[PDB]
Amino acid sequence: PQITLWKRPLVTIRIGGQLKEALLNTGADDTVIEEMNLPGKWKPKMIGGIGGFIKVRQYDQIPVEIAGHKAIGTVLVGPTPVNIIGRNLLTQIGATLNF
Amino acid sequence: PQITLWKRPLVTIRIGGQLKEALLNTGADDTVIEEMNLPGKWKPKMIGGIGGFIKVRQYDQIPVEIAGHKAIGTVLVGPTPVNIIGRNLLTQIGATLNF
Ligand SMILES: CC[C@H](C)[C@@H]1NC(=O)[C@@H](NC(=O)[C@@H]2Cc3ccc(cc3)OCCCCC(=O)N[C@@H](C(C)C)C(=O)N2)Cc2ccc(cc2)OCCCNC1=O
Repeated sequence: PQITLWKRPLVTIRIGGQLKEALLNTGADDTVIEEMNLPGKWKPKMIGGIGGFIKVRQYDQIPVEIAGHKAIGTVLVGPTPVNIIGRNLLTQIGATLNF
Repeated sequence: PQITLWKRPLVTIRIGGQLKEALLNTGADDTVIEEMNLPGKWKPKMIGGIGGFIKVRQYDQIPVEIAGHKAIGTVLVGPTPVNIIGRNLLTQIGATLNF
């Protein structure tokens, strides 16, 4: 599909058995999802945004379906006002920027 | 052009007559450029993201050429980690997400 940018490019994703709304984010190296009691082993990580760094839990090889497209990779969990799908998963669904 | 996402989608822009590298960020409502001098009057504003808020200088109706495409809109100037082209200007150059 094609998504314009008049508004935030929010789409439905499925992770850990739950459906959530997430932002297709070309400005994010990583995928960060709002605090979720996700099971599995994790490693601590710090990621930086416009205002500074925040602590997140890094989970590997997590299946994540994006608008019906299956992906699997690293998902970071932490306090974020919006669920973010980063380039690590956007590449998996063959997403591009076009103009 | 069609840009894949294995790497950060950085492109060269010209703003205020100067060249800079900036990130095409579909996850940003606004455009934020590193501290620099820009013609005209600016208004103090605050913008947020991961890590919290930062103080910026809001300049309106600023011409920005993004990899050959023209845009004229709001540019926030402040201590951002990287130069960011947000949806306000991405829409102007006709950029869309495709997958
Ligand atoms: C998940 C973030 C990701 C790890 C990070 N990218 C951003 O934070 C990028 N910003 C974003 O992804 C956020 C996403 C977001 C969207 C809506 C949000 C919060 C966060 O709701 C509240 C704020 C709404 C206003 C907004 O759109 N803020 C933008 C900002 C650039 C204007 C923002 O921070 N977008 C910008 C950036 C910052 C630092 C960068 C590279 C790029 O280099 C540091 C190392 C790599 N970091 C990243 O890739």
